[PDB]
Amino acid sequence: GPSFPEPKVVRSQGGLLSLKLSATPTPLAIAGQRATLLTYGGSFPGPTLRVRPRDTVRLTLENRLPEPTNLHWHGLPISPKVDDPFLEIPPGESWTYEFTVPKELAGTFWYHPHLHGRVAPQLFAGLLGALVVESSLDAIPELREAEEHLLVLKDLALQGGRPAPHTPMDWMNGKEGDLVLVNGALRPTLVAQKATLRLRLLNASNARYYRLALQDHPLYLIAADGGFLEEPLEVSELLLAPGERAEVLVRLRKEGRFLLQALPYDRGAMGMMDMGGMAHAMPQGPSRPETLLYLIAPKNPKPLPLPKALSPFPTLPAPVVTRRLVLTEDMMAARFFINGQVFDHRRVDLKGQAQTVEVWEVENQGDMDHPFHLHVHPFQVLSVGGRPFPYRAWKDVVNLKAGEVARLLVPLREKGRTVFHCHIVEHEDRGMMGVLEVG
Amino acid sequence: GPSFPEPKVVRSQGGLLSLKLSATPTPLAIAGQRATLLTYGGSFPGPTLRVRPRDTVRLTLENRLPEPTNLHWHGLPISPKVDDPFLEIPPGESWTYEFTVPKELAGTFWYHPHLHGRVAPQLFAGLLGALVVESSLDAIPELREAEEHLLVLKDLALQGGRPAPHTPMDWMNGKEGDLVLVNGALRPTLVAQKATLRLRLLNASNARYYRLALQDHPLYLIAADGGFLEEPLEVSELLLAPGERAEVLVRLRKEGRFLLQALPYDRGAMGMMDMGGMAHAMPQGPSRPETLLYLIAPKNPKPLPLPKALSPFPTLPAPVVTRRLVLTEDMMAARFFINGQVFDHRRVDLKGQAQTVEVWEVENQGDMDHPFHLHVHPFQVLSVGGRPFPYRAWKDVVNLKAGEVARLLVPLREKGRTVFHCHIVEHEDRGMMGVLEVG
Ligand SMILES: [Cu+2]
Ligand SMILES: [Cu+2]
Ligand SMILES: [Cu+2]
Ligand SMILES: [Cu+2]
Ligand SMILES: [Cu+2]
Ligand SMILES: [Cu+2]
Ligand SMILES: [O-]
Ligand SMILES: [O-]
Repeated sequence: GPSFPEPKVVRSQGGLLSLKLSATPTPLAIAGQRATLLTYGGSFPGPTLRVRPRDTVRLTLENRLPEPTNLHWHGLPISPKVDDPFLEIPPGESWTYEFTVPKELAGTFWYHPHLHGRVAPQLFAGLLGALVVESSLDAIPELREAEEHLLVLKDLALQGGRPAPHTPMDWMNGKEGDLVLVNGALRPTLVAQKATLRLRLLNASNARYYRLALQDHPLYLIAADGGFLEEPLEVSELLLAPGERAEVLVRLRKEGRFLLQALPYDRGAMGMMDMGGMAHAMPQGPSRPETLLYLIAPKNPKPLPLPKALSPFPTLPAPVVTRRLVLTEDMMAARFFINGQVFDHRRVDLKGQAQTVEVWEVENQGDMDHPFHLHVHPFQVLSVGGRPFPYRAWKDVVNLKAGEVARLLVPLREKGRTVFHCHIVEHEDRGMMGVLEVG
Repeated sequence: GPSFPEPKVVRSQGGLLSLKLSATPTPLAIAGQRATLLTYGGSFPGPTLRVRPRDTVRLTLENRLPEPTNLHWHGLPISPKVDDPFLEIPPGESWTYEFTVPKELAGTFWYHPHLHGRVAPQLFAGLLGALVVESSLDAIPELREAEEHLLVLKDLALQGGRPAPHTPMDWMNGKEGDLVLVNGALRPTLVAQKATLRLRLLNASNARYYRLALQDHPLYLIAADGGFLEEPLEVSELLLAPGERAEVLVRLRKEGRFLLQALPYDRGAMGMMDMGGMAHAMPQGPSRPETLLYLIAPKNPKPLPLPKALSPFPTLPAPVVTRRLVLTEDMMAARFFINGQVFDHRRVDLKGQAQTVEVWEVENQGDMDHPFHLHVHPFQVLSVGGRPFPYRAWKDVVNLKAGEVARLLVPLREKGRTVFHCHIVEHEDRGMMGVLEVG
């Protein structure tokens, strides 16, 4: 096949993407070994769904797992009566998700399980896939002529030909695996045919962070989780926390082989040590560096000029309320809290008004990084750690290091009950989630 | 007695004001006639209570009326568990109100009934009195040396030696009376002994407005409902809506007699006419001019200089929420609404957080003036009708003409359930009231 493996794409046809996917234990070849994973559509990752604004999506999910499951349409500003985080599809049963893709939308999104208490093992086992919303912006020459690829960043650990089970330490830290894969492949080679690459990036890992850097090259950020920036932003590196997406342009500068690496990053994961009276928690420190893929540039690369503009960011109405949400930890209990409470599906934590704008101040009072995710209502990150964000774009996950406060501008869109939670999914399963009702 | 009648004063003693008042039908002489009014302490108005910050008030109210009653400590930022708008004292029963006067407080306040559905007739019949909080500011020479008087502005109508009953039109408009009185007196004469007067003004009428003007003189506003301004403000006239208070300095310019008048003012009261197929509502138009009192200046008046400063207004924290409250009317039904609803003592309308600041936008979509009152939590009026307020001071009633929006900065103080309502008390009785819970 193609030197660079990417998930098979399923495209809408005549404005309709109608598809049946099964969630199923699936024997497959992975990183040179045979393993049984849990997959959508018989593959890992699941198929990439490619749609345009105003398309209808009709996705029937058949549950062939021995436990209940559901789907979260991560990042899609649709109704929480469709993207329903409380729905359970029992084993053997099916459910059809039907929605219209919003008109003002573009970027890389994804789908995965969201059944409280069971997300971490289901996602770790291989249940996830991408969804791309194509834009009229993709037709401008500076993007149209680029070579485009999707990179699904997901790690895995295998034991006895199956996903490794969660340990107690895994529930505390979030589980990371030794197999650090791209599109389910181990350090694939991307032999570029064009000098400009457009890469859609997705961190679909449970807990692993990717401090991305391409040898000898900057990256040009053109989209965040939920939409384009207003103009390209040059960066030396790009951190992708669990659940985040980004799109970058790469402008290959000369012939040769360039490594795309996940550089060392300390997210505050913890170990245990005993030093003669100890038996106490100790930092794991930074991750070991990982090579994600080998990028081979073509001969005499002459990259395209960058687009001078992308999409203007909407002018939002003045906000009508300010919220404060404080994240804390009980590491040894592996319990995680928002404003001193654990999730309760029956309890409403915030009540807001549709079509108003709110300011959310999310403060991390723990020692671990926590990537904070809000369903249904994409937000504009104003600042984090007291540093203004260097661009305007829609996001739906924001990483907070220990001590940091993020200030978000949150326009409330669809009415209904939905959730916000840490996207280290073990933390969500262990209580770090709350309920927002919009009316 | 003294040419100028004022209510008898009861002062705290050794930091305690302990007093038993009875609410009772009382035969008395009023405006040259005998009448039976409902009074506190056997007088109309009731006694003026004079206290200082940190004083303890222990007021036992004995109800000798044939119906239930209670007290509202209008303007006092104390606990709604003391100033309890839901409490009922049955006929024959007593209740003791006990509270400490807040440290940062000064001005003219008042007490009157607040039993929903019965306020208008009880207040109209004579149940009200003033409460003055003395300040260390009263010791500055420019105030200490002034001649001070309280003016309780209250009108009345008599029928068969008793307060005139409410008609249906009265419930729609709010009841006004033909006897326009000051301290229960008909056009008293104030023979000034000093060239500078300090006048504490209280509008204790059900619905009548007083567009105040002193012939040939400006007034110098030094306090609003709930506290001093930052510096004196010269005005040509001063409108006092029902429930409002103000304190002014008068600087008598030459010898002679000067009328203090209530100038014509159109608050949007309505009548009914039939012109050959009519039978429809028609504006009453402006009130007829009234003389309130005769002010006689002394010989060769040489007024004191004005104080250069009064009290600095507190710097408030940034607000955390913006509220919108819309007032509407059904005149022919005499029903009055806030955000489309009538009062329900069981329903909580707004929930706020103690020690935060809110912005309240109150919009009058009716045709009548409505004076909006909030219990427990004094506010800073930022603007009304899109015009910035010309001073900073604590208020607790704000008048809105037809169409006007008032923008208020509302620091939430004591926790508990309290109310906000129109202070045309007929309108409150007929539904124009809502519930705020602070936690
Ligand atoms: Cu997600
Ligand atoms: Cu977390
Ligand atoms: Cu979620
Ligand atoms: Cu009042
Ligand atoms: Cu009113
Ligand atoms: Cu009241
Ligand atoms: O999620
Ligand atoms: O009141």
